[PDB]
Amino acid sequence: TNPPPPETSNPNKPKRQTNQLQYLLRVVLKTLWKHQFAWPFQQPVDAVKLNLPDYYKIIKTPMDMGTIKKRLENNYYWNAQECIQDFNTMFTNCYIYNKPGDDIVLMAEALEKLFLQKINELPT
Ligand SMILES: Cc1nnc2n1-c1ccc(-c3ccc(N)nc3)cc1N(c1ccc(Cl)cc1)C[C@H]2C
Repeated sequence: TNPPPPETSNPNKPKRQTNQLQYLLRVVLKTLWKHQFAWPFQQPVDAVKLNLPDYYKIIKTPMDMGTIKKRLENNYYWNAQECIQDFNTMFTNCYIYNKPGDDIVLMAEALEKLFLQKINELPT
């Protein structure tokens, strides 16, 4: 089956607004969300719907842009590096589950390239 999604809000966690977290939501996430190849990555992988029974046998740290949006907008992250780590986890999952040169791998690679260009611009 599917696991519950990752945790996305917790009112016991301390909250802060930073320039870098603001950029990651308002600029980074937005540009990725509207990319041609964003659609597979906008919500948790639904392994039941897609008939991928081994997806969560292989991928033990799930992540998707939907979850990352929820974490940014709920002030779940304290450090910008947490969010960057989550985007990395998302791309890496796709590379782990799939194989070099698969269509979805090319799409993730191109998304990652745009994420890297956008992070280059992260404000201080
Ligand atoms: C992300 C990711 N990492 N691996 C996968 N995915 C993936 C997630 C969601 C979908 C998907 C597929 C159909 C649909 N209606 N909504 C979402 C397809 C995927 N996959 C996918 C998406 C696009 C293309 Cl062209 C091929 C495979 C394959 C699947 C194993």
